Amino acid sequence: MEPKHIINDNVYGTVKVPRPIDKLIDTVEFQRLRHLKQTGLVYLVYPNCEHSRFVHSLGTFSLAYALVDKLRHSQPSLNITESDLICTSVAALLRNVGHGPFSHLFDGEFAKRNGSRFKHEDMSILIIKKIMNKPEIKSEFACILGETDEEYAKSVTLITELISGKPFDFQDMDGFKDLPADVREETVKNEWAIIGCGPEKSFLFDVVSNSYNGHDVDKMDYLLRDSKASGVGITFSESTLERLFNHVRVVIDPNSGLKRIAYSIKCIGDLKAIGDSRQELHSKVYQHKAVRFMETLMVDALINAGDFLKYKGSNGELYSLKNVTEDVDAFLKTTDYVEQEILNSQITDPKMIEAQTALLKIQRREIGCKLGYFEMNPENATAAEVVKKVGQKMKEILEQMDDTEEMDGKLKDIQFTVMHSVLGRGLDDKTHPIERQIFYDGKPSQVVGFYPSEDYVINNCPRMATKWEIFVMGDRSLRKEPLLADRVKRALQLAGESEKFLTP
Amino acid sequence: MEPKHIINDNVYGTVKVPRPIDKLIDTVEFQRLRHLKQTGLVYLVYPNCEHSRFVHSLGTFSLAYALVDKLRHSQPSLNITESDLICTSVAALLRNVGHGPFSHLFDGEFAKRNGSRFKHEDMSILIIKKIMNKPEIKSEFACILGETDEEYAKSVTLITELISGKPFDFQDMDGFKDLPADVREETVKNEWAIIGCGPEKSFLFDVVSNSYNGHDVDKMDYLLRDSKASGVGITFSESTLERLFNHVRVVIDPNSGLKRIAYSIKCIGDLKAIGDSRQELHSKVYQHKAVRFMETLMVDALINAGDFLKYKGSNGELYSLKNVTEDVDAFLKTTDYVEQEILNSQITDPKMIEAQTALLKIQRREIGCKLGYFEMNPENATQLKGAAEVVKKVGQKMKEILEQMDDTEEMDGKLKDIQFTVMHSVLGRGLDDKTHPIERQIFYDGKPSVVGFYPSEDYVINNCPRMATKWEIFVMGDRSLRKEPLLADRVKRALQLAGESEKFLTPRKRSPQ
Amino acid sequence: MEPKHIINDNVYGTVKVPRPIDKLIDTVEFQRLRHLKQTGLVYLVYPNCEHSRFVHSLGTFSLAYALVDKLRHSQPSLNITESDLICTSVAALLRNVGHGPFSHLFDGEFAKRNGSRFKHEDMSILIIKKIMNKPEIKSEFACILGETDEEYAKSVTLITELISGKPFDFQDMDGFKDLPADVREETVKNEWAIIGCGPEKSFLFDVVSNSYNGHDVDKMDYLLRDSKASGVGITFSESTLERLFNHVRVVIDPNSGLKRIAYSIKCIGDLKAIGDSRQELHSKVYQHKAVRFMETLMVDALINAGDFLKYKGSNGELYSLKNVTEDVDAFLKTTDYVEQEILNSQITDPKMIEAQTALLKIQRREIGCKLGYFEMNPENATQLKGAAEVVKKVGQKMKEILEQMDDTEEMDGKLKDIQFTVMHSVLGRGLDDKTHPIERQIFYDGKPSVVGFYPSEDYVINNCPRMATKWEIFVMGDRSLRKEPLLADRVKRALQLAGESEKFLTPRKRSPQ
Amino acid sequence: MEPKHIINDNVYGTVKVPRPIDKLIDTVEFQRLRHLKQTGLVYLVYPNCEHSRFVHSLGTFSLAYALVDKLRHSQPSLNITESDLICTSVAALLRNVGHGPFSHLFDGEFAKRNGSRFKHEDMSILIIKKIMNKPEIKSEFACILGETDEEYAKSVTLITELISGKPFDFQDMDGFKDLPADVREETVKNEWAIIGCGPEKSFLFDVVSNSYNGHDVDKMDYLLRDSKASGVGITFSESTLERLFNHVRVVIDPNSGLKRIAYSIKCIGDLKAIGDSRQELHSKVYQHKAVRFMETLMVDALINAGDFLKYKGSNGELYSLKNVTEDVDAFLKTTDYVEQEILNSQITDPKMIEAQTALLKIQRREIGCKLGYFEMNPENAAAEVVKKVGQKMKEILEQMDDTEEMDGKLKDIQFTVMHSVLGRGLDDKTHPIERQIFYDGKPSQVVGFYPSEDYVINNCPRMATKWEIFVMGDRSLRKEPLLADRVKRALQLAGESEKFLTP
Ligand SMILES: [Mg+2]
Ligand SMILES: [Mg+2]
Ligand SMILES: [Mg+2]
Ligand SMILES: [Mg+2]
Repeated sequence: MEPKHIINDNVYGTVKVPRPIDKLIDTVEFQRLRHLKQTGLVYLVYPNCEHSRFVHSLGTFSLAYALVDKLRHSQPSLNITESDLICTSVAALLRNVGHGPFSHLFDGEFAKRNGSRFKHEDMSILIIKKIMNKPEIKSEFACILGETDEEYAKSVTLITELISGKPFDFQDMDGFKDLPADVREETVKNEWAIIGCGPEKSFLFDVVSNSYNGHDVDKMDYLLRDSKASGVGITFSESTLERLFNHVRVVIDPNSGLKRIAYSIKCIGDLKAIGDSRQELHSKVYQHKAVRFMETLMVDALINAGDFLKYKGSNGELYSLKNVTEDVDAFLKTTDYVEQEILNSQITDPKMIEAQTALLKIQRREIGCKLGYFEMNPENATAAEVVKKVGQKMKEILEQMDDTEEMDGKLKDIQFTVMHSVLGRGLDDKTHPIERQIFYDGKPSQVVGFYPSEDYVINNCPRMATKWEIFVMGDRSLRKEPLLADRVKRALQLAGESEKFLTP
Repeated sequence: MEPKHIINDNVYGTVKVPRPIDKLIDTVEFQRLRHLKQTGLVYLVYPNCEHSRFVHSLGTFSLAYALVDKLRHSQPSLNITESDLICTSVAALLRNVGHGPFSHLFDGEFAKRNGSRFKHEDMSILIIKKIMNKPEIKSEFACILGETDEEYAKSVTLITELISGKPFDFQDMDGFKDLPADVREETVKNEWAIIGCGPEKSFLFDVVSNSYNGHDVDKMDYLLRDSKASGVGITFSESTLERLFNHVRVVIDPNSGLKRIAYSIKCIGDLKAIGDSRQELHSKVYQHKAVRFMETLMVDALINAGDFLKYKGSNGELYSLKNVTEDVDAFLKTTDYVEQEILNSQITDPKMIEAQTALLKIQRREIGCKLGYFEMNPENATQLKGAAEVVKKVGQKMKEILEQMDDTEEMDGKLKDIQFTVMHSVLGRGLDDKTHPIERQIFYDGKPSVVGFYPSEDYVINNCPRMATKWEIFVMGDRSLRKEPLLADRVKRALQLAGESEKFLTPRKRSPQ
Repeated sequence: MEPKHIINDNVYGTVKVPRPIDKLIDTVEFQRLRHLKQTGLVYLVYPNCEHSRFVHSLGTFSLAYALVDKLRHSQPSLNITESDLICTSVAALLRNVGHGPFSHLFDGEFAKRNGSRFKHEDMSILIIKKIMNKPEIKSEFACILGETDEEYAKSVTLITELISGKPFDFQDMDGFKDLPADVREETVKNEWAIIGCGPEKSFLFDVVSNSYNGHDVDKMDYLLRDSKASGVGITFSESTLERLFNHVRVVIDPNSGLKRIAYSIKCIGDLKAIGDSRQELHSKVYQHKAVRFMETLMVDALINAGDFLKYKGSNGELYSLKNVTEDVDAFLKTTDYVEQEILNSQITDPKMIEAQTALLKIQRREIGCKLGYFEMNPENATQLKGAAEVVKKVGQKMKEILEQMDDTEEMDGKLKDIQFTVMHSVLGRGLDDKTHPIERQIFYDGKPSVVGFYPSEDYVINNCPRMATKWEIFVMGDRSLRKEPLLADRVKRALQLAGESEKFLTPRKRSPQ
Repeated sequence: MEPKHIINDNVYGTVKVPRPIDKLIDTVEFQRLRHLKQTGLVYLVYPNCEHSRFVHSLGTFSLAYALVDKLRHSQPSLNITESDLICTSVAALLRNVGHGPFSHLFDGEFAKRNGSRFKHEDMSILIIKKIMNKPEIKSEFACILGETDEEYAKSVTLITELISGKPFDFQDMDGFKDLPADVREETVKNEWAIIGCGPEKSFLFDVVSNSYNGHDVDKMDYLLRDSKASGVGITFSESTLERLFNHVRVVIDPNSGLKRIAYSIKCIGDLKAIGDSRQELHSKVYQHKAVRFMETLMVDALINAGDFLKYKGSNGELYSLKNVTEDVDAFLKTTDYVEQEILNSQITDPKMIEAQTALLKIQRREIGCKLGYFEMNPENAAAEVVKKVGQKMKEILEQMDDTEEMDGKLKDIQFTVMHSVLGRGLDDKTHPIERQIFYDGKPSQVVGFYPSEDYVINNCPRMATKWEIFVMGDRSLRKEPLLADRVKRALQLAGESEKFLTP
């Protein structure tokens, strides 16, 4: 009943670690997360954002354990077992165990240019299977998760499904909502493809990786943690989180008949704050335009250095940074110290020298300069095509400016790149996550929940849940030529208006 | 050079008080503000909201002084004088000196039922004139505000105008915006009705009481202070405020030619957070439904007790609580103490006993039972392109629905006999139902060391809901309904059906889309 | 299982109110605590210290409930019952229900000059008996505290004893601890004078009002709350409190054999922070020298107004402020609004006019001028191994020194004519002048799943000063001395010379050693 | 007039960066500080203590600039120049630029076992001379710090002296205090060995590296920053810091006649909080006993791996981790990623495999176990105390082993005795507050004073320093409580038998 450890945490005060979760924390696979920054290169703009994936993972664990333990005590008819509490807890603890260095770059532009095979969710699942089948881990968890191969393997399957599964996405297939009760009961019964548990435990899928509306404990932890680290204020607070946890129940989904996590309708504004806070932290922190400029230098360095950096894998074979996802043991040797590996390399191949040049430009702040931005409604597109169209129209406009003002190709020779940021609440361009959250009325002590009225987002939210930012990165030389820089900024705005993305 | 006092403050750490602002703080008129709760009856739901008008006024002073002092150092060409800095600072310090007890009730339902003459802004102006003409204050301020009676009087006029004036409201009238630029200048030249300063100091009107967009330092202080006291998180933070103060300049308004306070365009999101935070604190804190129920009991007590409670005015005449606004001296004897004056009264007139009964209901938590609520778009109040009409129609439709429920379920009038009242709250961002304050804030581009712009029409479409205001409609019934949930649930069902049946709301859903 | 209310609190985030504690909160007697400032007149120096006794009492309740509920889950062999948990919780909630207005002045100088009979702990016990015997409260608590009159009466007796009892003070008497342990057990057996529970529940007496070492939840709450409201940093933090709650057990006292609350020995520094934080907040906040100056004006006003202010008691008899402690009903009409009652009085008796004059001096900041201070070891009060004697000797020596200064510098009696008063403050850790509270706290070793120990004599020697208490001696003169710094500086010099010349202090130095 | 950058900071909200301080921040030498943890291995106990030397250095800069700028505005008669403000600012920014990886281990046990040449203060001074003599830095600072070689070199000398100099230590030579005014004025005049400024600017030496009483802006920043990161509450708060900055003046030292930073006497409690907060964070955070256990594993790994890890220096020569302090360019390639260099090494030499074994024990939490501790007054004597306690414990365990017939089960137990110095700074006996000058009243030349001898008697324990003596055992004893209990009993009996502890 006493925790093995109580660990100081700056968001919650402390995190309690019960036996045998301590055995998962004290593995090389979990301790690796101390050497991955939660927010990647954001620290080059917000220097206090140097918090690790380790502290996020402990925080996320603490929330998943607290929420399932609260549900078990307030609704004994759910039949939540010690096994359900530990599986859901472990999924929360290990959801993030498979990030590479600078994960969003590693899985994004680096993976795209390199044809990389696996992304962090795939690697998480591989590392979870590796950790849970270690004999010194199985001997500690067997009394909770099962002594038989069948029982233990089902428990491990549930842990990986709580991360990877999307068991409610069928409910949004066209006309599922208008089907008769009969058809519906049968469809839900035969749609159930989860192996680790039956439909009677469907609500656990809302806790760890909530694909339906993004209201998972991972989200709640990183909003609070990343707000505190960045100093950017958000409406979702520690007190907001405690309000949700004091007003949470499992109810029947009126659309599927499955058990779902619901909140008291008096908390709808508190749930809306989760999506609004996500979009705010994306706009101000994670996709800050100077962070984006430095990401382009880091991706070039990783691509140029990638063949030369080698990691020993399972069978003593060496894997390059470009192939490390092909072997879990080699992958586990990678950290954010990849940056220092490049800087300290004694390899004199021209490509290594190019990678070192790019990293040294970051440290001297020799980065691209801002040549304008606008925000736009994703609907006015019908994002890569928008970027290509804006870049082509800007080039035409700069040619016309160059010839009309007789600048002898000074404008036509300017090097610039058009980039985009998706600034959303999660989910799709058009849907606020709050619209897809179930609520209950009254103070229950079986309850059927409801989704909000169509009026709620009309009265409280902008028409679209997502905006795109289109921005221009120029050669740093343009910093000393404001008259040229001003023409590129003018061209971006005219290209936006000429495509009907912006009104003048 | 050095402040006379440095006073601890929980929002900023400290407030610096330079000479001779200390002399205004140390007056009976300013010290009275210790005994007025900034958020009225909110403390009966949020018990930590017991902060005074005194701490808000010191905070608001500190921001006005910091902002004008920053502008004077950053933009010497503005010709900001010590007299402009002190007048703007004092207007910020004293803007709230004229509140009555439980101000929003005092100036709202109490004033309406009583036909009260003056509201807090009127009383502030009267008390400002009284403070600044005290011999012991004039002797301290004459060296800054003017050694001639005429000069001193002009400074006092400026202080009161920074609170009461609306010098930019002409810019929105007629089609002033479409007028030939030259005629615009002539109109602006002849519209200038401010006596205490010329149009070259127009930007000072943005600092204290900003009628054009509500972005004054009074608003910035209360959002931070009321958020911290309530525990309700908002996007406008102390760091947001410091960002605005590090990115503020005076620029020319492209629509009037007048000097205005502007912010860097990189801070547009930080400015939008002011209006969004105001609406959030109204929805969650100031117009909390249980606060509104207890306000109805407090107003009944004040109306019933009002004739019996007397305050000595100028020349020793007694004024009732219902007439105190007619004499500044009698008004200055009023505080939130009025609640204890009623409770402790030895008057046995039936009306005093009714006031005591109502206050004892608050203390025993004998308050109305919640019988449902909904939010609505103000536009849905009519079918053409009336909050009171919404309230009357909802109440009439609920009565009809409860009659049908009563007869269909054979409840022998137990539903039809339920007493309930329908109320509304206006939950807005500070201006009109349709306009986000951010649309009416001027910004600048680049890192200047001159002409501002208003946001594109796209900004509100991409970032804000269609309407800046929402209405909440809610039902209060007899407290006894707490012990009869089956009956209470029918009334809550009737409110939802009534909203839908009058086209005020569309229903809660069985699927997202 | 579910709380009736969850109430926002700025120290803990929230306080959970289980049924039927909500019924005690919603009484006129508990709601009165909204209108008593927790730190009295401190707000005239620290304007954010306007938090009420109501918020402190809810916080204190929340800690007592959490601690006893944690002990019941961690140590089922203690046989903690629902009745023990609710009695201890209620004692914590209501310990502070009996404070008067400006309690420390009311029970201190006002009571001394007036010969007042009862102090706040006496009134708390009277008000607790009144609340728990209300028919609408007994109907809610009878199912937990007892369905027979005898059982209910025993529960109410336990609630009052957890506040007033001192069951461990015998352990320090005589040479009790050198006694043969057999005789010790029989003495402890026959010393047990508590009626509401047996000695098997002795550990509950450490929770609410801890006379033995002051480590009660009331102390833990006010240190956190008063630190946050004042902005004065202390070592005892919210995280320190959670550390104690995660490392707390009931063990056997090795000196008495009674069950006592103990902490893990790894938390000894966290416990020492409680007494050190108390002394710091006394020195910096509660006994701030400008607060003490304004207290002298407030006590004079209360004494002068006291006969004229009347409160209706049981059977409709009127009690003056000087007699209100003689009738619980009359006492319950008093709040901090007594200050406004004086200010607004229409009585023209010269004594009422004197009270109004004193309160107007506070509002205009017409307070005494500081004319020096020093700190001293209480041991230096006599030459053998008398705060009043220190104060008399300092004042007499200063007078002689000022006479010599006046004649030597030919100031024609301008120094000799200065009016001043010498005062003292006791700045201690809560027990006696010589004992650090931590020395009297039991600890345990290891991670048990039984006999505690007191700290080694080395702990205090290595970590604490020799004395747990210091005295501050300070001088208050006429406010006019603010405008005559050359005279003021001579008086400050005289205080330092007077302290040195009486061997109360050694002088400020020209080199560290 | 406007800062070039305003950078978010979790302690102050923001740090303003004026031109041309931005040019020093945007160097590889300063950016390296992002990859050195301020608190070393503390994060293995307090996982939120992962803040870098970079954020501490920016904070320390911001305080030094604010304090000297405030003094310049409040006391124009000090003749503080733009050059004094920028030299003092830069010394504060760069004081910490020369730490190695896991600095306290690197300069402590690693250096002792390796005979390492230089410590971090020496390397700071080398790196400051390298940065300030870069042509693209000199071209930016020449207009403030001097266009002539002589002027520029004087300014660079002042920056390095504000870090290394101890110009007031002569004031504590026996009998200096009792000398006549004549002798004193002459002694102070001829003791002045600072080259970068004259004695009229002595007060600047109190700002950056305060060797007299430790009341420098470096100390004030790390107490606030490390308290916030650790979640360990202290009496020194951000509001305490603002109180000091609102009540600070330069006054004449009554003992030397030199100008010194002084605080209003109403702030004596607020100054005492600095030393008390330092001792608290040492006891609870920096010298946490589990941190110490993991330090012994990390030192062994660094010693075993040190010959194999190589860094390219100035002339393309390779320097081992054990020699990197011999070449500033090789030193600048070192970071906390040395831990990952060991873990990922393909070298199969037995010593490299031993280093990897030790680091993998840290990650699996296979660390020594606690076998007791006590606190002691240093006057009852630290290396000798550790050796005596270990020898007496060994004798006591032999007597226990034979008397209880345990056939050498006690005598075979492997354990190590360690010590921690838990102090307020300075010496075992002196509270820093006793050595701080204060002033009286509200001045607008003032002579300051030191506190009465009574102040520490009434407010502080008799000694300013305590020692903690503790035992680390083989992790096997975690499963042998009866054996572990005898070692704990032996430590206590050894303390009592040497009169360090009383019954
Ligand atoms: Mg441990
Ligand atoms: Mg003062
Ligand atoms: Mg309620
Ligand atoms: Mg920039």
